[PDB]
Amino acid sequence: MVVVAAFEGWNDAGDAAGDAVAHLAASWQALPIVEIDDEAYYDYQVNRPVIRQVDGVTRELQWPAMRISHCRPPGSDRDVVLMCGVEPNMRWRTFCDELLAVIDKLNVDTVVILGALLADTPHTRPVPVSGAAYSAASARQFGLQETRYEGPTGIAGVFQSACVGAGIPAVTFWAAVPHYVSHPPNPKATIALLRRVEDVLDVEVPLADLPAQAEAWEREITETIAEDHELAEYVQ
Amino acid sequence: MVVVAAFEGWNDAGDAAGDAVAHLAASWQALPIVEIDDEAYYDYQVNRPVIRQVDGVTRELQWPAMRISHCRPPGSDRDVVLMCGVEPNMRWRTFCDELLAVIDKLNVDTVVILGALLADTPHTRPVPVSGAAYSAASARQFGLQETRYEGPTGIAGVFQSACVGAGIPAVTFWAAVPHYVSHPPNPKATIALLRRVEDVLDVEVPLADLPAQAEAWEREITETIAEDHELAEYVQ
Amino acid sequence: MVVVAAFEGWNDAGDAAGDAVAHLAASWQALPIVEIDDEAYYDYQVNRPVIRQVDGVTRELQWPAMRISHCRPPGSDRDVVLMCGVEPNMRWRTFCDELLAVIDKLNVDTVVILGALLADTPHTRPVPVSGAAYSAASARQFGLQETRYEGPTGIAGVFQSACVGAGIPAVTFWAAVPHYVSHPPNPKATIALLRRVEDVLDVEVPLADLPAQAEAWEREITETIAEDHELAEYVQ
Repeated sequence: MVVVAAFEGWNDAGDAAGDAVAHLAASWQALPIVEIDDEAYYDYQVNRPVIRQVDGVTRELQWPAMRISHCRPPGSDRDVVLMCGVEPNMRWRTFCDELLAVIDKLNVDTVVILGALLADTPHTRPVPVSGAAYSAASARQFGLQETRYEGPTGIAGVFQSACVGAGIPAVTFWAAVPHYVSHPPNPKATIALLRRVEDVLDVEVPLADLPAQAEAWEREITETIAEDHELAEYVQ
Repeated sequence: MVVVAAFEGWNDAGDAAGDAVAHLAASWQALPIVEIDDEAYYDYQVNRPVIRQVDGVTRELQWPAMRISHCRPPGSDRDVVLMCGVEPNMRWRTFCDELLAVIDKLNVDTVVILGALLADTPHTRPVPVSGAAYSAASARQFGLQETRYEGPTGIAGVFQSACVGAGIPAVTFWAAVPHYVSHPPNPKATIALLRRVEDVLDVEVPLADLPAQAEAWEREITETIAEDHELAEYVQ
Repeated sequence: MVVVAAFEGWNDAGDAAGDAVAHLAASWQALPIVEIDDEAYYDYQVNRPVIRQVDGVTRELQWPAMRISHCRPPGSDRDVVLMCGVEPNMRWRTFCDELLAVIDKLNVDTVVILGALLADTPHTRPVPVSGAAYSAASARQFGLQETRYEGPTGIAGVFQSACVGAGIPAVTFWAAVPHYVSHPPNPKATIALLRRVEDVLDVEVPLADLPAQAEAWEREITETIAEDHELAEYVQ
């Protein structure tokens, strides 16, 4: 099989990577199989659970977790295993070992981790993509890389590194979102990340209505443009 | 028996619920019995311990914990078990199971969880109270409810939900504190919460000098103004 | 043996204590022996690991931890055991028990914990030092003490207290750094802390180039006198 994973919060800005995986799961109608709920991994003041209360009674309680679901794009015999959920607060090493065990039983060939970061970049020009891979040969996609060559990492980079150590090829892509538009209905970068998924897994992914949403997005950010304009700086 | 519990920090604003339970324990002279100290539940950078040092030496070290004490209002037949302490950072599920075991041994009939939140509300008019209960028949006290009908919860709501699942009747009340006066000597809401305690447990609670403190409080907030009849805004 | 320990983050401001221990380890060429890596102690969103990536590939992954190394100052025949690393987020009690086991195997006589805090104090006058010790006689170095006589503590104070309880003499010193110059290249307080280390352990520490760096530091803060005022205020 093959994996596309994405982690919320720190490792995802504008919800680009989360939305990317969401879009795959919608398009190809993914089947839930495994959910990693363990309280060994989660600080619940940081990642609070979600309550749903109606007419004086709670009707639903939702705990932070890692959702793993399964997929088959219509033409292909690539199974695609999707992973999505919040970045745990603890026991990362064992969290990664767990995911690897899932990987092992499902006979996964390749892992692709999507993420997104805030950078100094125009919204009126393409999405910069950065990342890392399992070797210098695999960096065929990159000579250079992401905002931190040295510095703090998240679960994306760790897990990536846990795969490489485990001997599974693994690549992470990071989409650069303009810091001034941080609100998380961003489709532009989601597109960009999805295309990287095509590139690694070699199966076409239907973008559907995303371009329309991107073009509407980009126009209606240029909408708020009375004298507020560090753009020249950024554009070049 | 019967429980009144309250959790600090997120679930308590103005220290209204904490002060409510404090006031019960003072009034009825509660006897400490159980203290849940476990380091399985607490992130100590978030909830730091309190040191006491005198003349070059530490004389006391105080660890965050859950204090459980016992009570008997004088006229009353009924034991009141009080719970007070900071909201754990982790293993909520097992934390709640633990409390339930305490509940089981002590044969508790009913649980009442107090909390308080910051809202848009005048300080010159009554305290809005919201919450949830074990059945819609029991929401007699409420048609409509708390700031998040859907959204992130705290230990109050979880524990509440753990009681309901365990088959113990449980109700939570949330007092609405004006965000502009957040400093935590608030008596007004404490009163309000206490009255909800009367309503559920049906034992009168002596308020003593709380009204005096409330009226002094309310007058001395109406004292501090220029430019800022924002309160006229919340006339409505 | 004898210990000099220092903890990062909360307990070290200006990187005074960290730099102090660093300077000892450089000067006396300390030998790494033990590294406490355990994921029982660390919340990894708070203390993130450090990635190093070069030309599309990660080349290094560095996990937060407690480094313990060994030392023998040249004249002396006492071993100095150095400890340095970030303040854990959890299981402090067991973290301290662990360190104590190290202490036990190494037959440690005395522990000295260095720290630093932001205070209202001039940069043009000496470094105020505060702290606590194992007894009132031991406070010969202090009648009086730390910013928090009562209030929240860190791992420094806890560990200190764990040593005292274990029967090992232990002293903590806290250097007062001017809040307005917080940037962590401060040598002034590092000197001060180092001198306290001399005082307890009675072995001279070569300061090397530190004074030069301190006087340069102090002159080039007095250099930026465009805004700053209220000199007199702190000056007494």
